[PDB]
Amino acid sequence: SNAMKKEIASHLLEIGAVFLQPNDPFTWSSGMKSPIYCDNRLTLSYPKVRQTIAAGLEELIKEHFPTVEVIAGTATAGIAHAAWVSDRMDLPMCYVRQIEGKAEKGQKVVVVEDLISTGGSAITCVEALREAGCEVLGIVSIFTYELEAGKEKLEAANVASYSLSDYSALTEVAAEKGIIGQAETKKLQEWRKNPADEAWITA
Amino acid sequence: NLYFQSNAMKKEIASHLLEIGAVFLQPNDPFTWSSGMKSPIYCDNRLTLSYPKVRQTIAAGLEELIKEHFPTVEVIAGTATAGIAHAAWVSDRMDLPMCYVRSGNQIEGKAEKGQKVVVVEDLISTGGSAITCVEALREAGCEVLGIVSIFTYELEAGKEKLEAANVASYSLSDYSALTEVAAEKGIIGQAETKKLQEWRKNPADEAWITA
Ligand SMILES: O=P(O)(O)OC[C@H]1O[C@H](OP(=O)(O)OP(=O)(O)O)[C@H](O)[C@@H]1O
Ligand SMILES: O=P(O)(O)OC[C@H]1O[C@H](OP(=O)(O)OP(=O)(O)O)[C@H](O)[C@@H]1O
Repeated sequence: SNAMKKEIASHLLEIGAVFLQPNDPFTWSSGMKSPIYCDNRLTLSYPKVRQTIAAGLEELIKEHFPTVEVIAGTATAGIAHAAWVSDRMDLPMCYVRQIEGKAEKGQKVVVVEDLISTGGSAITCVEALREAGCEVLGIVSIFTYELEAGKEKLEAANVASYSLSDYSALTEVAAEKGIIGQAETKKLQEWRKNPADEAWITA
Repeated sequence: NLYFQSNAMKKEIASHLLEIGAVFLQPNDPFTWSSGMKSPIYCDNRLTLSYPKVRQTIAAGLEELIKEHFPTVEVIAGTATAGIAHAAWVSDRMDLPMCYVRSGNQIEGKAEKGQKVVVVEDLISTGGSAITCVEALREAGCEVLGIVSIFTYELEAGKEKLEAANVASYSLSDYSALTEVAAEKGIIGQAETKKLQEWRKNPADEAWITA
């Protein structure tokens, strides 16, 4: 499965959907400094890459949530991916902003997200599905930053989450290719453990 | 011949929208939109997403309109949020890049200078969303070939804006075809036909209710 995480991570680097600048930090909209930037909306503009991703998400759904009956996407980024997955699996689709498209009582649903950072969008979306009477099998996403605050929320909501690729696999990949060195690898590992703390900047 | 092909498709699609509850016609029991206005028609195309056979027929349909009217297309743009899924299906059948426009950045996904773009919408009522979305694309330096949508109410105020913006718009189905279909099924008759025609000409005016 790590082969897949590494392949997908390579694809995100290749198209500019993920970047790594531990020595020249980004500043998210939150105001927080970060060594990573991820814009998975770019995957939409690359036909071969988005089809690989959909194939990837279909595979995760079959191994972890085989009984799925309906696919739900998160407005707005993940709607397109939910569409491609639903099509490859020949399943009904719906989306959450309320809940558009049929999502009837007791149906087994899988949520498709493009990114998990804090987990707020995923949880919000899962809540609505449960509130409408759906059994949410879990979530699949393209990528996750593996932040501890994200894991904690997913646990509090009792939601299983799997991602095509993640921060550690991207990190290992970037180092294999020489995009980053040993020093930059340590700044990256420490940012993940304490993202609120600006120590990592000079680790 | 072209004309029959085109209209057979408008009727098939209209029949599918009625069957799944994506459109309703009640000239003798009017709806009230969120805007406060009374209407003989209600349309929620988001329901198409829950019907795999119907949505594929729609995507095939939109691909066909794009090939006849805008063959040189290079990128597909969907309107947040309803039309993003349809844009996704169309982009895939055509193996083309995709982007979307909101109303984060306004234009998400690559939409580079000089690229020929086609916007995909699910519904055209007043034309405001479409025009907004088209303006952004032109402002970013894209050539907007035109727009394709699943359905349109054929309102005169809508046509006028699309002309002022010099945007060609084609729809998979429309009010008139739905109207002719609804009659074929007995959902309405010839008496209600006049209420429906007048609503289309002057939707703001509640004369149609008792036409
Ligand atoms: O785990 P979180 O901290 O919620 O971050 C993840 C969210 O960020 C992006 O959406 P965003 O709402 O920024 O905009 P969008 O409308 O482009 O999806 C993405 O679609 C995720 O839903
Ligand atoms: O031609 P117009 O008069 O703009 O109306 C057409 C639009 O109305 C709906 O907007 P809404 O924002 O309710 O839909 P959405 O958020 O579900 O995309 C829908 O998105 C259509 O694209």
